[PDB]
Amino acid sequence: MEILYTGASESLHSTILKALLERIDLGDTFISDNYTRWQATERYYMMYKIPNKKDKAAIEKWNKGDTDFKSLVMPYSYAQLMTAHAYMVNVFLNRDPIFQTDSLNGDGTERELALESMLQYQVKAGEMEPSLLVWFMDALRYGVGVLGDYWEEHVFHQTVFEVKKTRVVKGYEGCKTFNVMVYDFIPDPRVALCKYQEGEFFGRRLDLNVLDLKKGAKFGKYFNVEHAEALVAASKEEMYRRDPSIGQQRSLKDSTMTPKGKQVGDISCVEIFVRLVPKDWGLGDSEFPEMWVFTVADKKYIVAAEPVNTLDDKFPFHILECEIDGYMNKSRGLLEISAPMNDILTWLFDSHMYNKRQIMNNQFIGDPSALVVKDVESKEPGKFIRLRPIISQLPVTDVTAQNIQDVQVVERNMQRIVGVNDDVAGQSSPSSRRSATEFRGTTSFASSRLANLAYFFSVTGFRSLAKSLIVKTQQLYTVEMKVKVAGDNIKGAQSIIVKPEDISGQFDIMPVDGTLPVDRMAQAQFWMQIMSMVAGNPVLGAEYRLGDIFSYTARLAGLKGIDKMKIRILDDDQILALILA
Amino acid sequence: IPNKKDKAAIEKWNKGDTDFKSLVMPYSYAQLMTAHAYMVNVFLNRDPIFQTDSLNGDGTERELALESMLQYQVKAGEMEPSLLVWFMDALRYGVGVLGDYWEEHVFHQTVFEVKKTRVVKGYEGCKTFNVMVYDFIPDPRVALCKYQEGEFFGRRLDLNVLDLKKGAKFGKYFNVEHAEALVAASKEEMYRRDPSIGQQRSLKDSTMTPKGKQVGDISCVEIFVRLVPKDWGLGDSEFPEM
Amino acid sequence: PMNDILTWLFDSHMYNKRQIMNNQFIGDPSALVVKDVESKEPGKFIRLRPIISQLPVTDVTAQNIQDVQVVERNMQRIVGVNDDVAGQSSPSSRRSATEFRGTTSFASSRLANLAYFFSVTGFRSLAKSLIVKTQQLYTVEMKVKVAGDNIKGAQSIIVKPEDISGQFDIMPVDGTLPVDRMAQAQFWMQIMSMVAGNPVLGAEYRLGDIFSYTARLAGLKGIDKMKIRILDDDQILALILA
Amino acid sequence: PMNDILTWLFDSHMYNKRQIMNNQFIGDPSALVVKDVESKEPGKFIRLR
Repeated sequence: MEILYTGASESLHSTILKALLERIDLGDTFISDNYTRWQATERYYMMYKIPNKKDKAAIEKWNKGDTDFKSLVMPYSYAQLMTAHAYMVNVFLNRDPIFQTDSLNGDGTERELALESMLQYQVKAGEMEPSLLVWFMDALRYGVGVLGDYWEEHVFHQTVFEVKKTRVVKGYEGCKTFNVMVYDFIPDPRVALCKYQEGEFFGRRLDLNVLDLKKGAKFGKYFNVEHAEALVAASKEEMYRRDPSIGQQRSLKDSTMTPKGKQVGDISCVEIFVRLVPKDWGLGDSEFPEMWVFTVADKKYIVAAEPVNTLDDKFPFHILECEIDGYMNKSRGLLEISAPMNDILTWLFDSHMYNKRQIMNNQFIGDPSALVVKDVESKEPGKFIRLRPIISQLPVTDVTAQNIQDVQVVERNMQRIVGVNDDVAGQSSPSSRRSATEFRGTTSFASSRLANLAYFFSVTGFRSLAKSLIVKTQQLYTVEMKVKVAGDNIKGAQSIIVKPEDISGQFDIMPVDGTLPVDRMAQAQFWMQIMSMVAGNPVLGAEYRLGDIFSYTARLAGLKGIDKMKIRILDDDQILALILA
Repeated sequence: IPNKKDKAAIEKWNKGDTDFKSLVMPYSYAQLMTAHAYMVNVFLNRDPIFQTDSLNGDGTERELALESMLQYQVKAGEMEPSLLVWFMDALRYGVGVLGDYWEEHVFHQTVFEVKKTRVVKGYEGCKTFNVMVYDFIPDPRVALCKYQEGEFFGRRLDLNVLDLKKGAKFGKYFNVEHAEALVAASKEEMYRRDPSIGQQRSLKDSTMTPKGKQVGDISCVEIFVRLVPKDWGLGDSEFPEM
Repeated sequence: PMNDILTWLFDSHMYNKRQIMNNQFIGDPSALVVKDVESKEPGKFIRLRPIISQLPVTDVTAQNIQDVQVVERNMQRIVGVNDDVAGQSSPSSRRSATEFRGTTSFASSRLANLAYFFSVTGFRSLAKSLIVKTQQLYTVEMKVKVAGDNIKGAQSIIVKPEDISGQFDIMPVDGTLPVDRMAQAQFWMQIMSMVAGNPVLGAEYRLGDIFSYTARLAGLKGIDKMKIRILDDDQILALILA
Repeated sequence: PMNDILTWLFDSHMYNKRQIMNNQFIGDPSALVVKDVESKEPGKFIRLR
């Protein structure tokens, strides 16, 4: 539907605008509540310390060529954040499938490969893993990770310039994920963040280039641009302090006068997904809840509003939390937990340098009445100063030389609170089994919380990303394009055609994480033994065909060419035709 | 609780100098989480969760089908986050509570080709909802060790007016009419000053919705009782009923 | 309480250290040239004889480490997470007289007993509720979907109405006593291998169904379709004869 | 009974450590400058012997 701004107090436009601004105002309360805490997290990451009084002079000494102390903070706490993130990367990101699946009934077993090939291509060509890296990191730094996905259809125009001709490139189509800032997303206050799905509305901020908006105007997904294009103005309110230069804000030195035309810049916008009853909202006739995606430009205009056609009811958004309480809480990140103990870690060191600063110097005590003076002030291999030994040496002792023992115990206590390398005895000898022999790899052990935390991440959000990814890639792709990308892996039609209700129900397939890895090498070996003994006792060879088994095993092992090595070598469009009915 | 010297320490920290802040040893806090990690590794870290065996052998053939059904249902029902919230509660409060129910998810959607509306079958399967420890109502007479032998079990919950009224057409709700206007209720036992931020929301903020309706939630209580219909008056029988 | 003793002990230590440990001097300023003492340079000669003295400071609470160790050991005694009263001895576990994962990551840590207790009290109840609900409320029209092809025949899926209530021919098991079907597949495989010889054994049983059942049990779940016939889908509902 | 001996001893030990162990000083305040003793800094010179 289309809504057109006109001045009327009563317009679908004015009423929808007022209601959506009321929703956004309610949502911003939760973000405003949590601002400061999150901000502090940043300061610790950067280990920013307020300079001391003694510090300025010291900096000056250096300029003049002299050496002195500068205040620092112990990075011991900073070490666990990054080591824990390195551990997380290995579990999920740096492995081959990255996203991998399994089927229960086995109807799915057939479709399993094609679907993994599609996911592999899509994740590899969508530049998803940089977004992923941030997601894991953000969650760890602050305590909440946010990631959202959307469908991308990239088409652009180009000139060959032979006789001044313009060509259209199809471009890339596939799911793309955009990482969300931790101060722009708007949750629903009433529901705890964890059960975000249940709530009425999820919002986030974004800015749209006027060039992109004009390009999308012809696409039919935008309207009221003819009047909204004149804004080219907005304001940003919540900014963190240490990380960016104030120059990050260019004082809105944005927009660059186009020759022979306007200027090109950006307009602030807010996305909101809502569940609604069209009648009440006035959009349509029906008495049942539905989900629609309105888009609000700044606080005055609406540019796009359309229904939702994807089958899954869930919002296309994914949240991770570090804490495991699971009820309403304020999530706590590792840095905030270790901050007090890090304070003790920093002090002590500091006190120790400062007392060593003030006390430790070689000096003498003596009465200058008797010594010759000129001579004491000289360095040579041997001199005889005159008169008896009146000079004395200063006895100086450092009381705080014992601080090492305190440093060790406080570091051990920080290990106790955070758990990165806490000692649990190393008797974790058995890998165990998941009972199928084809479902285990890289066992390790609990590693205390490190593994357990992982499990938490997997169930809470990674699965969601996948369920969303699999349902979207199984729904929106068309067979005319499904024959592409997934080539030569469609041995039969049953591996592609999916019933419209089947994908909604999620019946014959399910995604699995790398926490329980799937090792198809031993599966290939077991299949190979099965075929080897099926060769004998020709009743077994009468019940099954062998060539298809061999081809399936070869493809599963990763060869992916055997099908191409047959005498016949059928492929290409033959495959689209191959769909029977 | 902060010490008297802690105020001066925090003030000097605002000035930037270094001093002490009072803490507490997390040694006790360590065993809780390590024990929960062990619990997860034993129970919830393996995919099967539930395994099945038979004695007759008639159920031996049913074994594979039944385990496949349980595996699909537990994997698609998002049960394991509820399990994590469960074991932890037991180890935190000493009592863990978890309840299950049957879910039939159906929803409406618009294709918007010629303004058509389609109905999606959705997902059907068991789902478990975790219960907070100050909201569930047991039966005083019977100990929690054999709670199942008790008489009644209760717990609190809130229902969205959008959900309720929708379910009104489902036939499982009535008297929705007089009930709907109330959108205001109280919370008797909020927890520690520490976790929740005072009130995350000051009052039960419902959003004004134009054209003469209101969206929000209404407090509700669920109760399971065993009763004699002839005594209670609902019906004709002498034997107890659930 | 044991955690609290820890907090006092540590705290007293830091607090006493804060108050006293500092490098300071004692001396009579009548004789020393003041300007000189303040300055810091590699070599200085303050003037006159050594009147200055160093403060002797000793920390009495430097011995608190021994007390901290014993109180942590006592907390291990009370909670039992890594208590060594359990001691060291070889696992040697043959809990079940058959192929049921004998041996453990840990034979008993006294953590295990607790687990086992959680299993018996709540996890078996949850499994029973899940199995009875999923065996009752599902309809055959939908039971044919979800698990497909593992339903070899109607003997596998239909269940008498009273049979599910009585819980006769099936029972759930926990992962405390895991079930390892890999060795079961191997033992079945040996059984079939020797059944091949002595053709009376092959006269008493059929071999193809045994091979299919072993392959499905091993987790392949695709042999039903590898076969030449490849029957599936609706055929399965039809494959009923009430 | 043996548990009773196990409990005592510990208790006696904390209680005597409660009463005795604190860092304190002995001195005559007639000669010291007073204001100075009551301060913490990297280096100070209190006056007198």
